[PDB]
Amino acid sequence: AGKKVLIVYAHQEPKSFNGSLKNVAVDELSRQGCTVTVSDLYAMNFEPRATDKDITGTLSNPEVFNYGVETHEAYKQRSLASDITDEQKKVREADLVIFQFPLYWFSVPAILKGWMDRVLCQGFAFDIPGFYDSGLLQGKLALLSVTTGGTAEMYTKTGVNGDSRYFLWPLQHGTLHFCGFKVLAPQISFAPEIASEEERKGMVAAWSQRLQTIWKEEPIPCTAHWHFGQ
Amino acid sequence: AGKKVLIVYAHQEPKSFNGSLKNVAVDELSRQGCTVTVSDLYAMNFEPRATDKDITGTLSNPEVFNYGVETHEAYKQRSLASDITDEQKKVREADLVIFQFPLYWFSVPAILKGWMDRVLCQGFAFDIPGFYDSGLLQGKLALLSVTTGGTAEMYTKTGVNGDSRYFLWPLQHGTLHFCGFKVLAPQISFAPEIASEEERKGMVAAWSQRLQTIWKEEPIPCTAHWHFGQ
Ligand SMILES: Cc1cc2nc3c(=O)[nH]c(=O)nc-3n(C[C@H](O)[C@H](O)[C@H](O)COP(=O)(O)OP(=O)(O)OC[C@H]3O[C@@H](n4cnc5c(N)ncnc54)[C@H](O)[C@@H]3O)c2cc1C
Ligand SMILES: Cc1cc2nc3c(=O)[nH]c(=O)nc-3n(C[C@H](O)[C@H](O)[C@H](O)COP(=O)(O)OP(=O)(O)OC[C@H]3O[C@@H](n4cnc5c(N)ncnc54)[C@H](O)[C@@H]3O)c2cc1C
Ligand SMILES: Cc1cc(=O)n(C)c2c3c(ccc12)OCO3
Ligand SMILES: Cc1cc(=O)n(C)c2c3c(ccc12)OCO3
Ligand SMILES: [Zn+2]
Ligand SMILES: [Zn+2]
Repeated sequence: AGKKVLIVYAHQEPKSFNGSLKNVAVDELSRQGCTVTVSDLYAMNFEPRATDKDITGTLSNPEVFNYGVETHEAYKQRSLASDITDEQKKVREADLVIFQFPLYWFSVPAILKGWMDRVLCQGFAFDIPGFYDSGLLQGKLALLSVTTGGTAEMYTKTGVNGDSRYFLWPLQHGTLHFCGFKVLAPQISFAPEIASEEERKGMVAAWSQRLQTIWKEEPIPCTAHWHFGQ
Repeated sequence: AGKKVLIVYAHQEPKSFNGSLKNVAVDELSRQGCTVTVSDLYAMNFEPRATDKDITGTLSNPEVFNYGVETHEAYKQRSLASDITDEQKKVREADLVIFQFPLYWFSVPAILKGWMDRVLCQGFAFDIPGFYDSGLLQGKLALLSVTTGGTAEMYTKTGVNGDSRYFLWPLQHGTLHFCGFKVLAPQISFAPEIASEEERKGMVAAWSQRLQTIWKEEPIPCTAHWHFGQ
């Protein structure tokens, strides 16, 4: 309040722990007066593939299809497919984008990778060049809220998975920061599946709690040294 | 010896630089007398979404759908969807898997991320426990062949985009090594669209030339140190 929040949510099951974290993010920010929108990608059957159907009407060059060039020209000429233009308007208006997802292979599920390949297009997200700290979406906050199968200890620098910031890098720096976002600190709920149940309700409530002061937070100093450095 | 290769390929335009790197891989390994298979994900309209459509049997927990639990059970039961089992059969038989793709947001295009999410399921590619050096696909080689928009210097330490290896981590270590593969050194073909004809032509021949000696190669030490250093 008086802010707009988009939650991009990527889980198949409403009773999941991811559902719960999305449902408290809605409740708590609703409570505070914020304007809230949720893109439930599985329930929308969101199309993850970057293809020629993403451009309506006719293309610059049907001899050799280049996806980046074509989507860029289609953004400028307002001829993107409507699923994409709908998401862009939500992002455009949002002051905070929250991504709520289970970690798949040290990254986002494919349905959410496709939202990012398709919606964050050239002309809207960034414009080769006019990027990083000057990316087209500067002023907006972005926040990853990730659940993991693996425990907190596995995600340290000398444990099996290496350090959490290592996988964060393509998402946080290569995507969010590249587009102009200022990135709040990931929220990582480590290993909900191996409960309890008690410790679940508490991970959830720390999420609720943190969202009480979300607007006070400072953005991470988005650098190579934050993700890897000493 | 006789060898089987799978090329998992993710570009939309047969005439692209990616198309050409894939075709010369086919020509060169074909010429050596290797068995070669290409999964052309876009021409297959490959399904990247991990949904409950991926299980044809009675669900293990039909009240609360968890994708990892259900695909693991579906795999032991032989109740996965046929597109997934067709890919697993190609991977199972392959001695080498080459991924051929344009970098999208510091990672794979979503259609390829969906191949990772849905094909590399628990019970086939890995087990809890039975991961990293004990992953189920032990024995097999894997190689990333990645094209970029950025140079060829932007991809160093400082370094607009940071070191190239930073973004390889989730793919190489978190996915491939985790499934037991030994990973060979990425083929990164920087900035083809900027590049002039002599540089394109020669990037294409440098790949051809490298494949001549591919079974002579040793895998990378797939570590935090290789990826990040210092
Ligand atoms: C393809 C694939 C790739 C993967 N790659 C990785 C990886 O790279 N790294 C990694 O660490 N893990 C990985 N995983 C594992 C995955 O990240 C975890 O399975 C997932 O994050 C668990 O979250 P969930 O929301 O789906 O759990 P859920 O099982 O849906 O939730 C956990 C439990 O909490 C319960 N619950 C729901 N809401 C509440 C609430 N309100 N209060 C109390 N309890 C509640 C649920 O009913 C359930 O019992 C991968 C999994 C898959 C399927
Ligand atoms: C959603 C999205 C996200 C992206 N994210 C990133 C990112 O994170 N980092 C980054 O660096 N880049 C990124 N890019 C840029 C992208 O990776 C490049 O556009 C891509 O790697 C170029 O490969 P291509 O095959 O499409 O090149 P093409 O445009 O197809 O190749 C350029 C030229 O090569 C020619 N060619 C093909 N074969 C040959 C041949 N054998 N001999 C001579 N010429 C040939 C073609 O005719 C063409 O004219 C992103 C792009 C998109 C669309
Ligand atoms: C890469 C990875 C690391 C990890 O710590 N865990 C628990 C994983 C997992 C998967 C797939 C990948 C991983 O499915 C269920 O649990
Ligand atoms: C993250 C990134 C780094 C980069 O160096 N380049 C060229 C990019 C690009 C994209 C999207 C992201 C990137 O579309 C066209 O070129
Ligand atoms: Zn950054
Ligand atoms: Zn590794």
